[PDB]
Amino acid sequence: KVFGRCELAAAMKRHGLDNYRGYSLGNWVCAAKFESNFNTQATNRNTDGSTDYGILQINSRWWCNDGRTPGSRNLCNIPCSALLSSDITASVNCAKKIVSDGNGMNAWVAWRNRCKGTDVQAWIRGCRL
Ligand code: NA
Repeated sequence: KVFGRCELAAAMKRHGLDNYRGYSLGNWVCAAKFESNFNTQATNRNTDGSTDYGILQINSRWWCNDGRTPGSRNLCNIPCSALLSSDITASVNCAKKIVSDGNGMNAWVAWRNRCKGTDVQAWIRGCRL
């Protein structure tokens, strides 16, 4: 599913991401934009042979099982395929664990490089939330 910007903002808000670990909703929408362009089915292979899955490009090195990432963990206790669903519940629940891991949203290199310190409120501008 390719979410609309406000559509994804509403879904993230409903699932309690708005101000989760102190990160405003626009931070999450901005991260999703640059990770996946709001496409739940986004997959990208990392140099280390792990894969990033779904709207927030959650990595098989630590967070989900894809069966092809040697020596990896599955800390969200989910198949990586669950992160590609039209229903973002598994992505949001796993994102809550990631952002609680100690580096906050710096875990998402695209958030650090493209969203951090920017006017992230612009990402929820116009949305009926
Ligand atoms: Na894994």
